[PDB]
Amino acid sequence: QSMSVKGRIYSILKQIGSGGSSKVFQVLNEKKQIYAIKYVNLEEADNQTLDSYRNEIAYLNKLQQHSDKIIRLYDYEITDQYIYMVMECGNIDLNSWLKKKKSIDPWERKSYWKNMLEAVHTIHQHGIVHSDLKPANFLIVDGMLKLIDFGIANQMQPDVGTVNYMPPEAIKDMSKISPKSDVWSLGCILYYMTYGKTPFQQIINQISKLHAIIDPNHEIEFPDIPEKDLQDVLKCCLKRDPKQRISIPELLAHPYVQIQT
Ligand SMILES: COc1cc(-c2cnn(C)c2)ccc1Nc1ncc2ccnc(-c3cnn(C)c3)c2n1
Repeated sequence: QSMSVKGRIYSILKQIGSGGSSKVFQVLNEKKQIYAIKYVNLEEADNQTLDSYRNEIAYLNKLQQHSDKIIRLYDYEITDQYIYMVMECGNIDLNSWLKKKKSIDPWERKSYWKNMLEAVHTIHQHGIVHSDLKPANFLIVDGMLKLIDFGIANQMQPDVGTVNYMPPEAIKDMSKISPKSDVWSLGCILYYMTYGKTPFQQIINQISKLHAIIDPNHEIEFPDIPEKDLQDVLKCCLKRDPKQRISIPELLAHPYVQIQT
């Protein structure tokens, strides 16, 4: 099977993922170049769902020039019945990669972190707060992480929504959501890449889990490691008071991401 986007024909190699009314396909152009095409069926979409998709496309388009840490969007076709997005094809999403890895190299960990910080920082510059960061939002493209989405349009699974990365300020006001909320979530991804688990993975009851995230009395454990800077980064990221939590610009000037070994 094949598909057409703005006159250009693409052969379907395989379907990478599915989620809701969305499907991602690995495809080839006439010159045998690989792309990932995202197909959205708008035949059952309401005006709330339509506006989410339009907002995500616009931001991905705007941010293209600003950073190479944002997944590339080469073309798109939009009608009343469907959406086609011609994007770069990555090797694997971060979540799938994390589940497969028995141990993460320290160097790989730092390089990925820098990519995450640069990607998130760029969105922040335009006034966008993701508020829903998790490993699945990142794609590995040639040993470089890139941000896939702004957590608005839809969630996809390779061919269940975790609360393990949720910042305290979100649960408290049930606005306090700020660029610092993303620091907590990025902090949780780094924590997982360091200790093999999210800061609150252990508590099974989701209500107890949510209560532990917002409780200063509940203390997050930070076992000692050879990278003292990494330990500091973690602790600065996972401060429950957003006002006391470190910022992305500050993180980019930290020893952990600027100084190796
Ligand atoms: C070979 O390509 C893949 C394989 C996997 C994969 C393979 N095994 N598992 C478990 C996941 C995930 C992403 C990709 N690549 C890829 N490239 C561009 C994309 C553009 C937009 N969205 C996705 C995406 C989002 N979620 N997923 C699973 C893929 C994209 N995924």
